Amino acid sequence: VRILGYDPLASPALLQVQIPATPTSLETAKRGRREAIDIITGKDDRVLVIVGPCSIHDLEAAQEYALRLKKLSDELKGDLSIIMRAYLEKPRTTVGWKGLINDPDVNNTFNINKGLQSARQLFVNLTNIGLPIGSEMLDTISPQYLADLVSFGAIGARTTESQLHRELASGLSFPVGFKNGTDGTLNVAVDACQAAAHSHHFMGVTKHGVAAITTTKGNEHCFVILRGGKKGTNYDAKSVAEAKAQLPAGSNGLMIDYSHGNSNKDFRNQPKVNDVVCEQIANGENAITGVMIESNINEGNQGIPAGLKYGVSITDACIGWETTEDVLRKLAAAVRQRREVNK
Amino acid sequence: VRILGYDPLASPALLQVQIPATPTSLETAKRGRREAIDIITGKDDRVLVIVGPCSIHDLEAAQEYALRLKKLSDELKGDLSIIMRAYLEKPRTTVGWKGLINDPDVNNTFNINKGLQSARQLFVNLTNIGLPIGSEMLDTISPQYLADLVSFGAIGARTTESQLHRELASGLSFPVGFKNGTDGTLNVAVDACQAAAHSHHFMGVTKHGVAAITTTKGNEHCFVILRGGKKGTNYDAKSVAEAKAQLPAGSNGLMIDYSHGNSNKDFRNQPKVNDVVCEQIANGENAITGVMIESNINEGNQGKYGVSITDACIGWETTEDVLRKLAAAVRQRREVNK
Ligand SMILES: [Co+2]
Ligand SMILES: [Co+2]
Repeated sequence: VRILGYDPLASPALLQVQIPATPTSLETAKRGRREAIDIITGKDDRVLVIVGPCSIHDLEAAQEYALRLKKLSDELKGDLSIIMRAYLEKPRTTVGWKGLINDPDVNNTFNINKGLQSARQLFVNLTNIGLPIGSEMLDTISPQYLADLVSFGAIGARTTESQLHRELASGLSFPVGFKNGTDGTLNVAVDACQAAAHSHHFMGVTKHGVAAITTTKGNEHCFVILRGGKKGTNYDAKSVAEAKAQLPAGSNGLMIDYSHGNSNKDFRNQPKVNDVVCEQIANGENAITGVMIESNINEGNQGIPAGLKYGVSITDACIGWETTEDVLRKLAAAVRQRREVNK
Repeated sequence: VRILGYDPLASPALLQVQIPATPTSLETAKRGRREAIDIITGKDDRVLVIVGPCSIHDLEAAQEYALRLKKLSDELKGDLSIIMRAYLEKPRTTVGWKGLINDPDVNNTFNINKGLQSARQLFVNLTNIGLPIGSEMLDTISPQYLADLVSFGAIGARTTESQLHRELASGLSFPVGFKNGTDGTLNVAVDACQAAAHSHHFMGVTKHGVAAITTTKGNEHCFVILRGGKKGTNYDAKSVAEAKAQLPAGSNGLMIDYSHGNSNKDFRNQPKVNDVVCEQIANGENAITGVMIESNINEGNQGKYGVSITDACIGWETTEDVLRKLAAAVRQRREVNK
């Protein structure tokens, strides 16, 4: 009675054959995962950086943003391990555009088959230039379509407490960042990381598009992402120390989100969070092993009226490209100074 | 590299044929929905009560509890519409027993096919005696197995913020209560009711067990459940006034959970919460239209028959006293409203 209808869906295995990953795409995803692992588990002293748009609505602009980011990654690879944000799924406050899978046409036609094709084509195009990607793992079905492409998964502030997303994370073959909750408190992420580290058994969709009982192995590469919230921002040295005091033995290093609840409603604050983070890093802070940045070709955002401006987010406001380059070069400087401190 | 394997799963349609609902089961589930709807939308001045075990681990014990509750429910029906907590799925802080469906043998062997069979035979056995049942809709696939037997579903405090659960709610055939968040504020529940009231498009599993694109109609029978949290309890008149101030036009009445956050880690606080909620109702508070109670045959919990293996519950005799007091308050609110 509250189901209007059911529309047929291509299976993951079918889409995978229709839109094959190239050798370079696969190698790139596996390398992004290796690097990310070595960073969050303390083998490598670079910083892991998840940077790029709040969301992708335009494959072409995303390809342009990706070329510029790959060129900067090649320059800064001694110091930073860069993964593009290629976020396909957007959790809303109430209602609103959910991303490129859900409504690729951004006009309320909900052509999900075309979204999945667009998403997977997008993921092959990005990783095919040797730039690893990451996305929020919001949907528990869509990762079957995409995950051979993905080097980093986030669980959002609004789904960190959810048992289903913890279950999902325990069966993903790549590192997973759990956001702290929207109230700004870290306990729920730390609990999520503990839960996701265990084996889970749950009903899930397989590559053939049918439900089966899944057993996961447990994901030892989950870590906490600090992204502020109601109680205040949490990127400063005191908030970090407070976070370090509640991590259990076995913990991975922390990531700091410059945007969202750490930006205080203003994308112009991302560079000021960077200054504070860099000062911690440059001074010896080893527990901060990653950062996340909402960056686009151009700054700010816009409403949805294809009468959209090029390279401008239609979800959260982003810093523009030239500011991103400043931010990243500053962070790379900071990473270098930390090595001096560590000797 | 992180999937240990897949085991075959009976489809929803198959289990519905193997464990068919009786005509009484079906009619009972329908009636429970009608009654819950009339109360939360203000058409009926009785209070809707979701009461029973924190979780079901024992079918026979649950039946015995259900027979007692059905008899109390007959006594008090002029004043309360009662739905049994038949909770199959338990969200954990980190890890631990997830309920009857996930691990019916409660010993880490996870026979989900037997858990779904036990769950469905349970839901049939309870509704077949004319008692409606409610459960937390934690798993988004599960409901395909059991929906047709359910009169109330809960989205729990740890999932009210989750877009997948708002989507799920938006396509459920029955009223849904969203708990406030574990920090104790209700904004996220208010946001969820707004979200679930809209039509959604999303990948879902159908009755023949394959993934398809679902379009829902949107669920206008969603309401907030007050269940306390880190910021404090929220069952008192100030909390209720603050809650009513937050509600949009077109809102349904509020439900107050006596337990979880509102019990401050002590199941013996449920009867005190009851007295506070009773005072408000008796004195004319018309926005409180629901309550939720964790109740079992015997009180407490454990890590022993008729005793919860999850959260601590009040026992059957206390349960009687609580609901008869609630019924009286409903009567007094009627007088106030004349
Ligand atoms: Co954003
Ligand atoms: Co409970």
